[PDB]
Amino acid sequence: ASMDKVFSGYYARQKLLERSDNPFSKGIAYVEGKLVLPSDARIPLLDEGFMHSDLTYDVISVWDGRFFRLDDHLQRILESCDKMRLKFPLALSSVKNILAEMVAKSGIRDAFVEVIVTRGLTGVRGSKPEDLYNNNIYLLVLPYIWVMAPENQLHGGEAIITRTVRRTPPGAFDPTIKNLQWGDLTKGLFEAMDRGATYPFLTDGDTNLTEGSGFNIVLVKNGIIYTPDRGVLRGITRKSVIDVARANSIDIRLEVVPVEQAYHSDEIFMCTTAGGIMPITLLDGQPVNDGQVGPITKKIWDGYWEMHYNPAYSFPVDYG
Amino acid sequence: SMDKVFSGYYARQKLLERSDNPFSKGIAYVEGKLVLPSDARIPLLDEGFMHSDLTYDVISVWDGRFFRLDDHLQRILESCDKMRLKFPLALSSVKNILAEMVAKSGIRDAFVEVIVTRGLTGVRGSKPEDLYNNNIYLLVLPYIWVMAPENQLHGGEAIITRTVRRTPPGAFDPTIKNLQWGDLTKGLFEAMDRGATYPFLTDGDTNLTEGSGFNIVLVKNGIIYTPDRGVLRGITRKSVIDVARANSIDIRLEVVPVEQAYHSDEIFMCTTAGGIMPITLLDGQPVNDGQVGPITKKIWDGYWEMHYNPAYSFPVDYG
Ligand SMILES: *Cc1c(COP(=O)(O)O)cnc(C)c1O
Ligand SMILES: [Cl-]
Ligand SMILES: [Cl-]
Ligand SMILES: [Cl-]
Ligand SMILES: [K+]
Ligand SMILES: [K+]
Ligand SMILES: [K+]
Ligand SMILES: [K+]
Ligand code: NA
Ligand code: NA
Repeated sequence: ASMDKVFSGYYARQKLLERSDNPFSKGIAYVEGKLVLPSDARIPLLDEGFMHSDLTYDVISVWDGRFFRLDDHLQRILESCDKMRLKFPLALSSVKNILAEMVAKSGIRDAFVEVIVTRGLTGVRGSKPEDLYNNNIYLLVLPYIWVMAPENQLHGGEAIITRTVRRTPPGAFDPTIKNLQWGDLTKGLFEAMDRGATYPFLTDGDTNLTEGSGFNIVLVKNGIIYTPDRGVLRGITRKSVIDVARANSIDIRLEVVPVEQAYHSDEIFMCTTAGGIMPITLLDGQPVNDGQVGPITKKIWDGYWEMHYNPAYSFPVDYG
Repeated sequence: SMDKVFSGYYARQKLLERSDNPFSKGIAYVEGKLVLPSDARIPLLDEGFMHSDLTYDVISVWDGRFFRLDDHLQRILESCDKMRLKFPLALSSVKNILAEMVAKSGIRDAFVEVIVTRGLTGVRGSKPEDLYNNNIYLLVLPYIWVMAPENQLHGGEAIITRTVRRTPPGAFDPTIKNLQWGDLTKGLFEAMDRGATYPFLTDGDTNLTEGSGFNIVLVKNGIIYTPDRGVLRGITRKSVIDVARANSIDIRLEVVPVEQAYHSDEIFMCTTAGGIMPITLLDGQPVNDGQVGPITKKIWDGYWEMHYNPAYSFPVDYG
């Protein structure tokens, strides 16, 4: 649907949420079998998710009371756990039920839902593999988080190609495993600050684009969509962009994307669960094309938000 | 001598193991309170967890003496500056608290960890001025060994990793000591899979870097070699350089090709959590004659001697 329809609905739902006297309207967490306010939630100091960031995670959205692509996200964090040699510690059916219960209890209709699986209390260094499967899980539901605020999506945002940092390469850490080892991405955020921009686009140092601080990067040139095929998370928002492109008969190329190409793009946008489809209209301080949000970006934008109401991709939470 | 130094540790350990003090198992300092490390808790929303947005350092106490504490605290300050963190206590205060914790525990041989995190406000969408309410956690445990003492007589088994390479400096500055161990942890598993213990990571560009919590040192034709870049500037490594200089042994901090590991006369690792740790098997083959070598032994001896030298150590008052 259109930006104005999507956002006006969000604003109405928010304003209602903000008037709520339910303390869980600010979020809810599940830690050691108990529901607690996120500010009160605590984890063991000795959890290896803290002591060596030895964890994977995933993030799902709820929009207008509808979970979006929950099955796809759960499959992804099962794959991440397998790649990490972590045993996912709950039945999938159990996690699905608990997450829906959390969202319902909060009353939050537009939510950010985070699932974290850590190595647990026994570190890898000095352990037998069979002693490394008592793994911990933490669940968190918050009001929907925007990597680009609604008001900013109308006009687009300001990016830089980073020059003080490059993406951690796959031979150091497999970027298809969604992880919280953000040392490169965090530095990119600071570089953007220092350079008067907001969004860092990290290279691989070998002249190609990868991803940013919590989003994939998409270029549009001569009617074709391009996005990096390696060095990045296989985003489910990106997956959804591919679906919308198919529905619209727009060619999309998953391939190596040289940095040079960003400087001649007709359109650029970022994509992620925490915000959706986020246009970029300034790059390294200069306009991207004419400086306007472009027509293919808008088609993708509208189709992406329509998927949030499509029963093939979403289901409603029962708030009771 | 591996006899004198270890035998003392074993006696001190045996005494500690019979202690009735609850803190003989360790002690932590969290939000101004002393608690057992198993009971210690951190906020879920701390960015040290939520984005591993932190630095840390580790200091030892050996035989009741802090080793090179001031060097470690200087390093932590440098790591905080590089990370844009504001170290949240006076150095005098942290020194006093750490000594108080060690004394309260009764532990004579200790692993002491200091962690500084970004705190509760994440970097994205934040003004820099709002990112300086940074958190600190302190932890004292019984001394941890990356190579157990009895194993140091024999040496350990290393591999040059082939499924992982070290995070490059352009992705994260390895001179900032950090807990983003994704490469190092995978190296530990690779070593497991290959029937070894210690992973030596490359840079992918044919040179050695460091391993999973230690620096790498080669010895060839009487000269010591260790990587200059891509690694933490270890304080154990610093101490190796001091001992080499005291013994008139040539030590070169330079790029060290992987190839050279396959021809070394001796190899050892170095770290606070274990000291000087010989490697006598590499990729399943003996290093030289498969014996702990003479230069390694001289470095080991000198390293432990420094723990009693007032220039490098001071005694904790256990009251
Ligand atoms: C989560 C994330 C993305 C986007 O993933 P989605 O599956 O679209 O939410 C992109 N890059 C990085 C580094 C991420 O952590
Ligand atoms: Cl998930
Ligand atoms: Cl620190
Ligand atoms: Cl320190
Ligand atoms: K997982
Ligand atoms: K698994
Ligand atoms: K620090
Ligand atoms: K600082
Ligand atoms: Na991520
Ligand atoms: Na480290």
